[PDB]
Amino acid sequence: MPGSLSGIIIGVTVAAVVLIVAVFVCKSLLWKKVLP
Amino acid sequence: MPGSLSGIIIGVTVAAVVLIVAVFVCKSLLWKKVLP
Amino acid sequence: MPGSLSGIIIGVTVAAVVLIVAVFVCKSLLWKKVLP
Amino acid sequence: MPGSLSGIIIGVTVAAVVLIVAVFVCKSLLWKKVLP
Amino acid sequence: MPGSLSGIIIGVTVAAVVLIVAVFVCKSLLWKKVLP
Amino acid sequence: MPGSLSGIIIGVTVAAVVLIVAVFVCKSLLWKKVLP
Repeated sequence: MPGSLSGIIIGVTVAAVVLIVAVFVCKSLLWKKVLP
Repeated sequence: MPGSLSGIIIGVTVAAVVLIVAVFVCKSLLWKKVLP
Repeated sequence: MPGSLSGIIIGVTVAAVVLIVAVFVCKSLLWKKVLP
Repeated sequence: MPGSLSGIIIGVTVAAVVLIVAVFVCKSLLWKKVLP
Repeated sequence: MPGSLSGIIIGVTVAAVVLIVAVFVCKSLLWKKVLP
Repeated sequence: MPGSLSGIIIGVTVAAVVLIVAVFVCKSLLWKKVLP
C-alpha cells in the first residue's frame, strides 16, 4: 500500500466540473423557443 | 520523495465514462409521442 | 478535540457531487399528475 | 523564483462549489408570473 | 496470498474505447451509402 | 529499446478522451445557415 489513497480523492474533483457542461448544452438546445 | 504522481492515471478515465451518458439523455428527451 | 481540518479537505470535493443528485431526485416527484 | 503550483490544486476544489450558487440567484430574474 | 482484486481499477479504461467503435458501425445501418 | 513493454499501456488510456472531443468539434462545421 505505497499511497494509492492520494489517487482516488483527486479523481472526485474532475467528476463535478464535467456534469455542469451537460446541463449548459441542454439550455442552448431549448433556446430555439416556439414561433406562433 | 512524497507527491504520488502515479495517482493521476485513474482520474483521466472518469472524464470519458460521464460524456457517453449525456448522448443517451439527448435521445430520452427527443422520444415523446409520434410527429405525422 | 472541537474540530479536525484533516476530515474537511476530502469532505468539500465529494459534497459538490452529492449536491447535483439532491436537485435531480426532487424533479422526479413532478411525474405523478395522472391516475392509472 | 517562488512557485504557485500549491494555488491551482486547492483552487479547483472550491471553484465547483461557488459555480452551483451562481445558478440559484439567476432564477430570481425568471420568477415572472403566468396567466392560463 | 498476492490476490488480484486490485486488477479491476485499471480495467475500467478498456470499457470506454470498445463503446466508440460499437456505436459507429450501428450508425452506418441508418445511412447505407450504396446505389442499386 | 531491449523491450520496455511497461511503456505502451498508458497509450490506450489517453486515446479515449482525445478521440471523443475530435468528432464533436468536426460536427459543428456542418451548422452554417447565416443571412447577409
